[PDB]
Amino acid sequence: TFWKDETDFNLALTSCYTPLKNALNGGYYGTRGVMLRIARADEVDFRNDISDVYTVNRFTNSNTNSLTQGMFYQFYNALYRTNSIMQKLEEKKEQFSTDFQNSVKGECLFIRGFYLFQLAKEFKDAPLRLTASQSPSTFPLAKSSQADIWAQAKEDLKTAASLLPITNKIGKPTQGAAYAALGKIYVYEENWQEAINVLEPLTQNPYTYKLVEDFNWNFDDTHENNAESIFELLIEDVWSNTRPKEYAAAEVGGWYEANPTQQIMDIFWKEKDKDGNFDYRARCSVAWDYEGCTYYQRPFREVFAQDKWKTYWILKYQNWKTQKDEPAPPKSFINERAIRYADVLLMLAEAYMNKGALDTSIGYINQIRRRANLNDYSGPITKEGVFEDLVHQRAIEFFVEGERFYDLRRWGLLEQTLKTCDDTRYKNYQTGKSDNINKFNYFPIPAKELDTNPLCTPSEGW
Ligand SMILES: [Ca+2]
Ligand SMILES: [Ca+2]
Ligand SMILES: [Ca+2]
Ligand SMILES: [Ca+2]
Ligand SMILES: [Cl-]
Ligand SMILES: [Cl-]
Ligand SMILES: [Cl-]
Ligand SMILES: [Cl-]
Ligand SMILES: [Cl-]
Ligand SMILES: [Cl-]
Ligand SMILES: [Cl-]
Repeated sequence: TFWKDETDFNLALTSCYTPLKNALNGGYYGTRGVMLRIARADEVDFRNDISDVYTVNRFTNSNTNSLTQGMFYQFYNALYRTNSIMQKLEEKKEQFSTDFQNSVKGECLFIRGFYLFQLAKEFKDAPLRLTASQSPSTFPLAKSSQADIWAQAKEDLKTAASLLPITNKIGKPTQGAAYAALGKIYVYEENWQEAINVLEPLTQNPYTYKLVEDFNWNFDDTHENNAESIFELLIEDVWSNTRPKEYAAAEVGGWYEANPTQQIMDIFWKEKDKDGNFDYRARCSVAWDYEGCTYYQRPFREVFAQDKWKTYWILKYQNWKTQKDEPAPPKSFINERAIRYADVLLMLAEAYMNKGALDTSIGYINQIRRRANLNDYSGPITKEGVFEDLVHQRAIEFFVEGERFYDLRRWGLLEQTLKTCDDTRYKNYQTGKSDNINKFNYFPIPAKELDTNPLCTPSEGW
């Protein structure tokens, strides 16, 4: 049996990240999870191949969607694992040094808090399981509110931050990762003072976080664990199906599953850089018909026939400059950067703007602008001005990193942003409007859960 020594507990901990890596069943950072995360904003249109993603993209999904179901249950698999470790550690604490106990608890609570965050971010109100039975329990359990789930997540992440080291092996959390995750929960709750409290210190000694000079190093193989990295996942490192082939054009052997919308391209192109060129972030994120655009190591206009010169293609997290194709199986893996320092800077910008330190906020925005070789912020020194560029910089900075939908949602900008993006998607989205909510703002509790758990009420609007 297991649980015998420090090595066994360390192996258990590593296994708690596996549900984030799951490819086909809704693991959060696996290919299908990524699709669900990017599908609902104005970033991309999906083709109608992977039906459960297409319905999500189009706002026609139901509470039987197998992929959103899978996402739900992956979260609970991970919770079961983290709860089990906590229980086993308590049971066996007498054989472990207090230092080892602290290391395990710190990591385990980081992991539990991160998953709890995502659970209530995606499903709003949901059953809150903080104990693990011998088997994952199918006993009935009424939902907890988003606030209560996030309360647990904050408690976990506070304790984690206090116990974790300033540096760690790649894929293992640091105190900075715990603080940054905690800060994000404060941002989502509009607790601006506490966001500032936990995030501002991350910009100072003894931390070493910095924006990398080359934005693209955040999304490559060779600069994994770079100086901007806060927490990264090694997806291939796991009680074949990877991201880049999905988004590459048929012309280079891919499955062309999604393309950037006109609206998102308009956002990328709006403001040119100090030298008059397109924002380097846009040039790292999408391929389109501009002079010198390359795609899989050929000129754009040579890869694509003339009738396709007006199309748009995703580059972020693709092998678009290291390779000429996307073979299957993949030759290498590009870690998912779950948290990076740009996130801390833009979260501070947002917190300071909302609290009323506009100059401070602008300073943080300008760090982001300067890395991208843009002029500094030139909008009015007002909350509304600074908010307009916050939104704009986040859209460009975190394209297809799974932020845009949740951002638009929490800001109350989603409805108007979909309105300008596509008439039919907007029409479908508006069918979800009832009372003062929209049912499409969160994935519904799956039909399977409502059937198996009679104390669970359906999601509002569903
Ligand atoms: Ca199905
Ligand atoms: Ca520490
Ligand atoms: Ca790698
Ligand atoms: Ca439009
Ligand atoms: Cl449709
Ligand atoms: Cl569906
Ligand atoms: Cl390492
Ligand atoms: Cl490393
Ligand atoms: Cl506040
Ligand atoms: Cl296109
Ligand atoms: Cl909205």
